[PDB]
Amino acid sequence: GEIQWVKPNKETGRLNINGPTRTKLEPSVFHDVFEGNKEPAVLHSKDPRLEVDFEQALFSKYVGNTLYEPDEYIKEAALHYANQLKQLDIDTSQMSMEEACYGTENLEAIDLHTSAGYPYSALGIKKRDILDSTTRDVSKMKFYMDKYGLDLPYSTYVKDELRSIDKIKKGKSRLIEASSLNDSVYLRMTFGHLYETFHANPGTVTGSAVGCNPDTFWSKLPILLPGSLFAFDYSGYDASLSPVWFRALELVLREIGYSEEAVSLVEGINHTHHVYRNKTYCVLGGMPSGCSGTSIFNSMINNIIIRALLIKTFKGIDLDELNMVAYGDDVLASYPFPIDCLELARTGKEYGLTMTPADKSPCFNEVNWDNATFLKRGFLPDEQFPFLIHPTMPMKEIHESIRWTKDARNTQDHVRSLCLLAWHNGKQEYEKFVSAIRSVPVGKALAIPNYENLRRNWLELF
RNA sequence: CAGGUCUCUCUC
RNA sequence: AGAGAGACCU
Ligand SMILES: [Mg+2]
Ligand SMILES: [Mg+2]
Ligand SMILES: [Zn+2]
Repeated sequence: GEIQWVKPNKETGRLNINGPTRTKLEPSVFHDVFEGNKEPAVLHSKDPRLEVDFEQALFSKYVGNTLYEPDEYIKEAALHYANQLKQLDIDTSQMSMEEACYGTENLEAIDLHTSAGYPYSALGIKKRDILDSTTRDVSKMKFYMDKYGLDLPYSTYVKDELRSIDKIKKGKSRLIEASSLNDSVYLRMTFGHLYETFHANPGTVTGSAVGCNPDTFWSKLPILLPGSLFAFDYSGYDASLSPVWFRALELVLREIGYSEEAVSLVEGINHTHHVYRNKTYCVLGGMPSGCSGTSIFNSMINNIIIRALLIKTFKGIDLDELNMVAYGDDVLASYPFPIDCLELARTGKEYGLTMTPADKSPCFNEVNWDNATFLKRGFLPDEQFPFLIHPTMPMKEIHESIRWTKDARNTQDHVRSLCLLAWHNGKQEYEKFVSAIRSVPVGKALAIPNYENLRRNWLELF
């Protein structure tokens, strides 16, 4: 992706979109009980922790575009992947505006406690001033679709979250692009069924992990991915995507049977317009991180990508022996023979992709189930039942979370949730964690899940 | 102060 | 069916 032009909102006739500059995050009662190196992201340019220019850091993920049109390696990949999806028989018919707004069995409803985005966000209109979960009225939507139409600008906001202090130093906070509700709807009307299939079938057929549950899915992955493991993260995946991939996406959608006017919407997220404060900018390429289908389209593009890279990098590759699951830019894959990921990253560079070890190690080492990760979690065979696999969120990640809060009101829920992550690291670590929670007044007040109840409840999922 | 997922908690 | 929250990915 690459920013094409930037114009004053005076010149574009775009309403200013301004967001909060102070974080909700406050140290918690547990801040000094546990060790941690994270602090809230830089939200304002006059942040004293800054060592570089904020806004230039913010937008530096737009590294540019390489390809615009697929090459032969990428065409082949797109058609291999689309053939794989054919067996899912996706309903390419348009989803009803009702089901699009209020969801189905395999698709959540539009998030009503979230901004309606441009222009509503500046017109003081919330999503609930238009949508209503009880009525399931759609008519108020239709009037509004007609009024403002589609292809409405994305509202750029900086993301409130804990980041490493290196990334605070360098001001590399995360950008998200608030989608206008109109676009959200129309995309869900076009692809809601595809969403449904993908959510219902995490695994190696969709090649997506969206809609998986790590407590049960982790035991299937060593079976889903047999052979030699390999894995990736990207630095700045979303913005690094050149339009080629979006073209390649189009081919996939055409092949599985989308109409041409359905497939047309892909250029509307390839080529986007964004308002950040008092300016308007154009982005060519780059996934609007924050549109409908973000995680799915990322995951779909990833599947195209891996294949394209394999067959451009290595002789004798047979993509039928490829197993990969992807969650956005997260990849866990396997092949009958060890894959040299340093060479795939080389090829990645030529497509404008910056690829890294999934651990953000400084080099690519052998990947096996004892060091593999996915969605931050590791893989730990249960000591009693070795065929059942624990998802292991690192204690130091859990430690980072617990040290802050956006609202101490939820301390109970927050701590309980972390506990449900932490017990997979086994009895010893969990009581070490619990003891530490207990060593502060507020911890002794909290309802903390018993280890053996957790384990028994995990066992009975099977 | 976005798009999604999973899970938990509280209700009716 | 409604209200919280935490975590994950962009
Ligand atoms: Mg990344
Ligand atoms: Mg990642
Ligand atoms: Zn443009």
